[PDB]
Amino acid sequence: THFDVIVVGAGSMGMAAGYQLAKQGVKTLLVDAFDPPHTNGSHHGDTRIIRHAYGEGREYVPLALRSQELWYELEKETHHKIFTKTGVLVFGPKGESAFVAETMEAAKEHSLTVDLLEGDEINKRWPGITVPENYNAIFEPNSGVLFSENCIRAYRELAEARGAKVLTHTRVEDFDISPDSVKIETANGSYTADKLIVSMGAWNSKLLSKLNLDIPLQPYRQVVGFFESDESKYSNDIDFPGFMVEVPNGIYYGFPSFGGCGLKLGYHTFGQKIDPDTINREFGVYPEDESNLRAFLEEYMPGANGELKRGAVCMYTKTLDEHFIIDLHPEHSNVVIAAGFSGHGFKFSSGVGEVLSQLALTGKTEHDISIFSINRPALKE
Ligand SMILES: *Cc1cc2c(cc1C)nc1c(=O)[nH]c(=O)nc-1n2C[C@H](O)[C@H](O)[C@H](O)COP(=O)(O)OP(=O)(O)OC[C@H]1O[C@@H](n2cnc3c(N)ncnc32)[C@H](O)[C@@H]1O
Ligand SMILES: O=C(O)[C@@H]1CSCN1
Ligand SMILES: O=C(O)[C@@H]1CSCN1
Ligand SMILES: [Cl-]
Repeated sequence: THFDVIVVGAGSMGMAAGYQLAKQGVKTLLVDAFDPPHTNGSHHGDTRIIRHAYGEGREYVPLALRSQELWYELEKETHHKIFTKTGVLVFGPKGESAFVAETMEAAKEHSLTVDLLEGDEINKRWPGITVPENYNAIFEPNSGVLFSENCIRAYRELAEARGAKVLTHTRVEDFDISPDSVKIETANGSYTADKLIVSMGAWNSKLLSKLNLDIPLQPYRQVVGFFESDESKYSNDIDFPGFMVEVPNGIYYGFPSFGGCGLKLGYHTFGQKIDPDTINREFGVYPEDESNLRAFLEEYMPGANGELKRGAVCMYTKTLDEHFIIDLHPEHSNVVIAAGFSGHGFKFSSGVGEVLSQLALTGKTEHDISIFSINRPALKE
């Protein structure tokens, strides 16, 4: 079969693209090194935050809101759980967080529904949080938590029912791009199509050279821990929120306990530089894994600092400016690139799937994706 479209990397972005293409009757092949969802890429550890008011930049808000609507649509189409509306709390020291400030500006610019709180008002509203009196906060009630492995599994099952094919456990090794066709090479055979979408996550850093691209991309080792917590404070059932917060030593994020799983925490602004083929995927092999998490919990969420119940090891892929790459290949209009999601892409994957399908089919998108241009100056050293 010569396909209409081949997607290389059927993860967060690729599987969403495959769903969008299959739903329009486009003959699609997706090829993945593993069998998504899996624990070797960037999409595991159960849960992902979706925010609308966006501290990385107000220009992301439209894509977040579209993505949110697409997640509700997915919820209605599958039996897997997709989204729970935890709300998202953002806080930091007053006057000392650009992230908090931009979150607040984004909410104002897009007339988002948020609550503003400070100091003891935070600790009063959410028993279990203990911030200093000089902290301030913005709480977004209508954002929340995605079950990311379920998202990918649902998109996969829906796409496959519509005739998409998923070739699993198959690494793409090389590419051959012509003006009117694309070709991939694998140990399980070679495949051709009219259009290519490249969405290989951390492996984009190693394999985009085979498309003659030289773009700084650094994979990072990013751990999360689940901790035994006071369920009377930290459970989703008592409205404990998702959160993403700035403190003097960086940004931390986390999740309420769901069904007694424990509060989940990660440290966002620090991780080890790694190669995705040699990363150590065991939690706790570095002392920082657990210690950086307990340093936050004992200070700010002291009843969520019990026994470590579970750990996970996942990867970010950062650009120099920490903005995504979503664009056509500059020399090949039949090749679409999705890369560099810099630790904050999952929430957009529904919307990005739609963009990637538009770019593959038409060479354009209705979305404004200027900030993710592959030709922008700030990508380069
Ligand atoms: C690691 C992580 C990320 C993260 C997060 C916490 C952690 C610990 N918290 C987030 C959050 O709360 N909210 C959010 O919006 N994002 C958050 N992130 C980031 C997010 O998870 C990532 O930005 C996103 O998952 C990136 O998706 P992408 O589609 O780029 O990556 P992937 O899901 O890993 O999929 C890539 C696939 O490609 C396959 N692959 C790799 N090499 C090949 C070859 N050669 N051939 C074929 N397939 C290939 C991989 O197997 C994978 O399935
Ligand atoms: O380490 C980093 O964040 C950057 C991302 S691309 C090259 N180095
Ligand atoms: O993108 C987000 O919302 C989360 C919080 S920092 C890690 N990812
Ligand atoms: Cl990432």
